[PDB]
Amino acid sequence: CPRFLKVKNWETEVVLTDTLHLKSTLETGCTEYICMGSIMHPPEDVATKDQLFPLAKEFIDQYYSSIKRFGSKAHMERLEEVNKEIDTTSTYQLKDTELIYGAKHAWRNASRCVGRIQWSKLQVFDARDCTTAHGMFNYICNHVKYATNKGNLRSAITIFPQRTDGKHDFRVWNSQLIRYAGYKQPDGSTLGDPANVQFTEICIQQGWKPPRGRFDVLPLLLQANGNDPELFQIPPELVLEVPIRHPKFEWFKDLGLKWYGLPAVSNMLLEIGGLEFSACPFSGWYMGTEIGVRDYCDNSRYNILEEVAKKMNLDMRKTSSLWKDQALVEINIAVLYSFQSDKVTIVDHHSATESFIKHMENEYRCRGGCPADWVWIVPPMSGSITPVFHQEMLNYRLTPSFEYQPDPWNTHVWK
Amino acid sequence: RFLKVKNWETEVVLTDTLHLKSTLETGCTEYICMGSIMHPSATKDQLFPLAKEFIDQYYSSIKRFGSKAHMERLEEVNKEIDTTSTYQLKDTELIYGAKHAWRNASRCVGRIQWSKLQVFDARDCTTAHGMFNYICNHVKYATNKGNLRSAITIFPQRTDGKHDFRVWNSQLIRYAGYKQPDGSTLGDPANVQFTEICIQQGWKPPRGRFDVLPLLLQANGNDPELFQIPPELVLEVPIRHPKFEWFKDLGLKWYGLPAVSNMLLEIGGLEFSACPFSGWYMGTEIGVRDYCDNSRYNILEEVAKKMNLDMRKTSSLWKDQALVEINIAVLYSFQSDKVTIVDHHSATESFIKHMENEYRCRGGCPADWVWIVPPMSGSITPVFHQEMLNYRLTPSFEYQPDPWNTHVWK
Ligand code: HEM
Ligand code: HEM
Ligand SMILES: Cc1cc(N)nc(CCc2cc(F)cc(C#CCN(C)C)c2)c1
Ligand SMILES: Cc1cc(N)nc(CCc2cc(F)cc(C#CCN(C)C)c2)c1
Ligand SMILES: C[C@H](O)[C@H](O)[C@H]1CNc2nc(N)[nH]c(=O)c2N1
Ligand SMILES: C[C@H](O)[C@H](O)[C@H]1CNc2nc(N)[nH]c(=O)c2N1
Ligand SMILES: [Zn+2]
Repeated sequence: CPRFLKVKNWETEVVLTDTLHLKSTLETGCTEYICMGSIMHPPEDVATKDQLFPLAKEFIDQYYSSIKRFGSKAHMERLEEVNKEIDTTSTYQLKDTELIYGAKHAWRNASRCVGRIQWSKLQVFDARDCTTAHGMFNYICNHVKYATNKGNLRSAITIFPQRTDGKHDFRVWNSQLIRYAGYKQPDGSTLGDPANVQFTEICIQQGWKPPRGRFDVLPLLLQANGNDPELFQIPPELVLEVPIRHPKFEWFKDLGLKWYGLPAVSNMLLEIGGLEFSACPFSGWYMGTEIGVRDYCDNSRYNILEEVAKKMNLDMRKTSSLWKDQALVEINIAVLYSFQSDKVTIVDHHSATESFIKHMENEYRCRGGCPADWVWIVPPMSGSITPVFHQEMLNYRLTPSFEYQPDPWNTHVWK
Repeated sequence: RFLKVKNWETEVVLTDTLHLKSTLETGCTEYICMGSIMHPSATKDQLFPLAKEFIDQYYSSIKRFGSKAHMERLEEVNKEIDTTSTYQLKDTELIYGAKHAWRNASRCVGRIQWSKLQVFDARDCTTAHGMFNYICNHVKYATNKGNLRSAITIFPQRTDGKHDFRVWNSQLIRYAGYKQPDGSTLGDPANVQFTEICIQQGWKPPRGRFDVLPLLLQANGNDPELFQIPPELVLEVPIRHPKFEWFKDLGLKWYGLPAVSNMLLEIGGLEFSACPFSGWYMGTEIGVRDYCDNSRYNILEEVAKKMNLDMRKTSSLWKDQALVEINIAVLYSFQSDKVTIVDHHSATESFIKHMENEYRCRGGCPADWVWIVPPMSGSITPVFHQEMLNYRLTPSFEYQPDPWNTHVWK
C-alpha cells in the first residue's frame, strides 16, 4: 500500500492527504476487482490467548501514545500487567481511563457517522459491575435520563460487561432503546412502525401486553450473563416525545404524528483492544432527515408521503410533478420546526454536513485522515446541495470500533 | 465465489456471478475502499490477449464460439498485430463493443436502453473538418426534432499517442463561462477555462449567459480547430414553471442534447480517444447540479427570493424547497416542448428493472451506487435501497487526460 492517498473536494478543489489508512485493521469487503461500498453488512468463538496478546498491545500502545507517555515506565508496566492477565486468565480488564478512551475512539473511528465532530464529548457510563437484567434496566434508565436532560440532549454510552466464553453475553435485544411497536393485521396491513413487527411479536410472546396503537414505546428486552432476556417498561416520563406540527399548514398537526427525541443504538458491539462489549447502548441527538425522510417516508416505514401530498392537494398522477419530493421537504420542515419549538436538540442536514466537513478537515490535519462512508454520510434528501456530496472520502476500519453482531434471538440458547 | 445483493425495501436478493469476468482494477483494496473517489489511479505483446478476450466474447455472444469464423478471426488478428502492431475491428465488432461499453458503464442509470444505440463509424476521418461534419450529423440525428435518439460517433483509434483524435470540448453542447473584472462569473463557471482557450484560439465571444461554445476539434494529433455548430441543430428549452408565472422572468434555458465527448472507448485493447456519445437528460442533471451547484449557475438564492422563503436559517429548508421547484420547472419545460427527458423517479425505476434483467440473463450488473442515486430525494427512489456491486468489465468507457495538458502545440 502507498504511503499517501489524496482526496479531493470537487466543489472547493481542496485536496487532503491521508496517511492514517496505514493503520487500518480488518477488511472492508472490497477487493482490487470488486467494490462492496454499498453493501450494508459486507458462537462460543472468542479470542484465543495468541489472538488477544497483539490486539491488546496495539491498543495499549495507542492509548499511551495519546497521553504522550509512549515508552514510559507506566506504559511498559501496563503492557506487562496485561500480558500476565491474558496468560493466567486468557482475558484482561481495561482501566477506567482506557475504557473511556476506547469508547470515544470507537465513535471517532465510526465511518458511517456524520456527527463525529462531537466525538470527544461523550459521557461514558461504566456498567461492568452489572450482573442481572434488573441492574441493566437501572443503568439504561439512568442513561436515558442523563442523555435526555429535559431536551438539552447529551451524548452518552453505557458499557456492560465484556464477553467471556460467548455463552454469557450481555445483550440489549432492542435494536434501539426507544422504538415504536409494529403490529401485523390479519388483512395484511400494519399498525405502527412496520420495521419493528418481528421484535414486537417477540416482546408479545415474552409477555408484553400490547396497547396496539400507532406510537407504542416498546419495552426493553434485556439479557444479562447469557440468561434468558427479561422485559421492562421504560418509565414514560423518561421518554421525551415531540408532536409534529408545521409552521404553515395548520392541518399537519391533525395527522397525529409524533416522535421520540433520543436516538440510542443498542444492538452494536464495541471492540476495544480485542475485548468485545456486546451490550454498549450509545445515544446522541437526531439529524432531522433520520425522522423526516427515513422514518416517515420510507415505503416500508410510516409511509406518509401519500397522505401529506393529498392534504397539500398535489397532482399525484404523474411522477414528474415531483409531488413526492415536494411533500418530503414539507415533512422535514415540520420535524425540524417541532423539535426546535419544544427545545429538543436536533440538527438539520445542512448544518450537520457542514460541521462534518470541518471535522474531517481537522482530522486530516491533526490525525492524518478520517475514515468516512460516503454512502451513509450523504443525507437521504437534497444530497448534492450539501457539502459532503462533493467530498471524496476514503473508507477503512480503525480500532477501537463499533461492529454489527447477530441478532440475539437467532443465537440465544433458551434456558 | 457467488456474491449476493439485497434490496432493503423489497428484500429481493440477487446473485452475482458476472463479477468473476472482471480484470481491471476498481481502486479499492481489502483495507481501503475508494468507492467515492471520482478518478482512482500497447505493444503486440499486451494487445493480442486483450484482442483475444474481446473476440472470444463477441463470438460467444453470437453463439459461434470456437467456430471456423471465430478461429479465422483470431488468426487474422494475430497476423495483423504482428505486421502493423495493431488491428482494425470489423463493423459488427465495432457496434457490439460500443453497445457493451455502454452496458458496462457502472455509473449510468440509463442502461436499460443499452442495446438501442445508433453507432456511427467515423474511422475513415482524417481532418478536423471531417470531424466537424461527422459531429454535425450526429447532433442532427440524435436530436431528431426533440424525439431524442441515443448515438455514438467513433473516430480513429490511437496509434502511437502522438496522432490522437480528440474532441477538446468535454461535452458537444455547453455554455460559455466568463471571468468578470468585478470578481464573479457570467455564464457557466465550470467552463471558464475552456471558454478562455476558445477565446485564446480566436473565438469571438458574445459574452451572454447562454452562449453555445464552439467545437474545438483535433485530428491526427494536429493543433485543434474551431467550428460553430449551426444553431438550427442546437435544440434549446426555455425553462418555465407550471404555477410560478415569474419563473420565466428568470431568463433560464438549457440545451436538450447531453453529449459526452471527453471519454475514451476501449474495445479489445484498442483505444478510441474521440467517441462522443449522447442520450437524453435526466431532469436532475440540469435542475440540481447545473443550476444549483454552488460552483455552477448557483440560482437557489434567486428562486428562494421570488418564493419569499425565510432564508435566515438553514433549518427552514429553503434551499430544499427552491430545489424541488426548479426541478419541476425543468421537467415541465422539456415535456411541454416535447423534448425527451426523464425524471429521477422514472429513471431509477427503470434501472431497477434493468438490474433484474441483467442478473437473470447475464449473471450481474456492475453499478456504482455513488453515481446511480440521484442528487436529490435519494431515499424515496428505489436505487437508494438497492445494494450494488461495482466492478470493471470491458469494453468500457474510461477517463483520459484533458487534451490541453498533453498536447505539444505546433
Ligand atoms: C451527537 C450527535 C450525533 C449525530 C447528529 C449522529 C448522526 C448520525 C447519523 C445521521 C447516522 C446515520 C444513522 C442512520 O442512517 O441510521 C449515524 C450513524 C452512526 N453513528 Fe452517529 N450521531 C451522533 C452521535 C453518535 C454517538 C454518540 C455515537 C457512538 C458513541 C455514534 C455512532 C454512530 C455509529 C456507529 C453509526 C453507524 C450506525 C449503523 O451502522 O447502523 N453517533 N450517526
Ligand atoms: C439514453 C438516456 C441516458 C440517460 C437518461 C443517462 C443517464 C445518465 C446520468 C444521469 C449519468 C450521470 C451523469 C453525470 O452526473 O455527469 C450518466 C452517466 C454516464 N452515462 Fe448514461 N445516460 C443515458 C445514455 C447514455 C449513453 C447513450 C451512453 C454511451 C453510449 C452512456 C454512458 C454513460 C457513461 C460512461 C456515464 C459515466 C460518465 C462519467 O463517468 O462521467 N449513457 N448517465
Ligand atoms: C447515536 C445516534 C445518533 C443519531 N443521530 N442517529 C443514530 C441512529 C439512530 C437510529 C434510530 C432508529 F430508530 C433506527 C436506526 C436504525 C437502523 C438500521 N437501518 C438500516 C434501518 C437508527 C444514532
Ligand atoms: C449520455 C449521457 C446522458 C445523460 N443523461 N447525461 C450525460 C452526462 C451529460 C453531461 C453534460 C454536461 F454538460 C456535463 C457533464 C459533466 C460532467 C463532469 N462532472 C463530474 C462535473 C455531463 C450523458
Ligand atoms: C443499499 C444501501 O447501502 C442502503 O440503502 C443504505 C444507503 N445509505 C444509507 N445511509 C444512511 N445514513 N442510513 C441508511 O440506512 C442507509 N442505507
Ligand atoms: C465525491 C463524489 O464522488 C462526487 O461528488 C460524485 C458523487 N456522485 C455523483 N453522481 C453523479 N451522477 N454525478 C456526479 O458528478 C457525482 N459526483
Ligand atoms: Zn470499495
